[PDB]
Amino acid sequence: STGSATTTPIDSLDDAYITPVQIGTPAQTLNLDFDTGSSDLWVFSSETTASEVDGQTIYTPSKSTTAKLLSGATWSISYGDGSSSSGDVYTDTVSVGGLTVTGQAVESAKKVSSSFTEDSTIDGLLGLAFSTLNTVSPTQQKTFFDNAKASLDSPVFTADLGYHAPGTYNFGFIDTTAYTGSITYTAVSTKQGFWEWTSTGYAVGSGTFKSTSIDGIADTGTTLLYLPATVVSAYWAQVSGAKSSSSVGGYVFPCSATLPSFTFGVGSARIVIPGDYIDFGPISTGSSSCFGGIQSSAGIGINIFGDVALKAAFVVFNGATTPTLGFASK
Repeated sequence: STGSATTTPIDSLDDAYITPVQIGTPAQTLNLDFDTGSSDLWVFSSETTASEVDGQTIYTPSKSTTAKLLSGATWSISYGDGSSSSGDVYTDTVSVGGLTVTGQAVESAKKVSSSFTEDSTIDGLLGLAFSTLNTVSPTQQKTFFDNAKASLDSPVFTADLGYHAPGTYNFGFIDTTAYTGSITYTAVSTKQGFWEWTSTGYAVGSGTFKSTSIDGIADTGTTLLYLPATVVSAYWAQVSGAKSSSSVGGYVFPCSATLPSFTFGVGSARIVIPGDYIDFGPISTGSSSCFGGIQSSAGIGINIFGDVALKAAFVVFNGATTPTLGFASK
């Protein structure tokens, strides 16, 4: 089998992407944030504290003839941005772009933190990291991809995120019309539960390529590109007036700037992030100070190849017995 679904930016900055997901019978369609950096499929629901729901579409398990309470199971997750959610668990039928999994754990939120409430466009998350990170207790549950894998034509999914435009998540096949040149594959460590890999270096604008190993995670659920402070300083030093602002919480730059591109290495191959992808707009409405899309990972504890990086590529998440990651230009 295969599936193919369009993923759409939630706003004009590409802060996140939502993908429609069918849950239950009859289908209840929710727009979920596909997150290769976590491993829980959780949704706003009829069980969510009413004051914490503000415009989201909710899953109502009592209206699904295929929903079953997973007795005794609870979940609770905290994300890198300090947000969190928790609740109980149902199993139900879940379909993405025509690909159907029966008995998928659907984690129903009883509580969500303010950042989730405040974002009306995201109805929950669909985790696509390794199932070892799944938070369901006392019986850990599998991701949608893990459950679908054996049925797929090939044990892969691909992320093709757009810049200020829709893109595509495919399951079970590689669309050879969706990228240019060849796909370069690179080794993955699953030891931390992430799609963790090592970039071979970087360049800033038209500058020379610096060969250096940068361990990090491919994370569709993180907006920005988080890299070591040395790398980030080298980038922003090429933008007149750019500075790190402790008050704002990262590098800012004059909105009048033209940003240089940023290149990262995948083996001997190179992915170029155009300068415009690195502009996240005014820090506050009407400001002439703009927020940068490349930020320091210092104090995160890990480098994160988030959407800024991934949307410059066609990315293969190869879930074969030994997982790997592939990157192509597009």
